[PDB]
Amino acid sequence: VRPVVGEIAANSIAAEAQIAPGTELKAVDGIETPDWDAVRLQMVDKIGDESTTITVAPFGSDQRRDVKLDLRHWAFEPDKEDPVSSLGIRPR
Ligand code: NI
Repeated sequence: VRPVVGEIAANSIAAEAQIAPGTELKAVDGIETPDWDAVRLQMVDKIGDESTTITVAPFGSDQRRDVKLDLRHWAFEPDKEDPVSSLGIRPR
């Protein structure tokens, strides 16, 4: 169930934030995200914002990292597109 990254598009907003395949997204701006729909819901709420901070769990790591996404070049159409894709992420 948990939101675990499978691939990361080169040069994407996630690639620049150093998010790596097999990383799990634990929170978006301190709001826990137990699944991908919860990630999607939080990201939609960042429309218009310059940045958001994600807390991630690298693969098989116990360490948790806060990573800042730069959203100043971000656009997606919320009726037609998956926000998770628009960040460079392919779910596992
Ligand atoms: Ni805002």
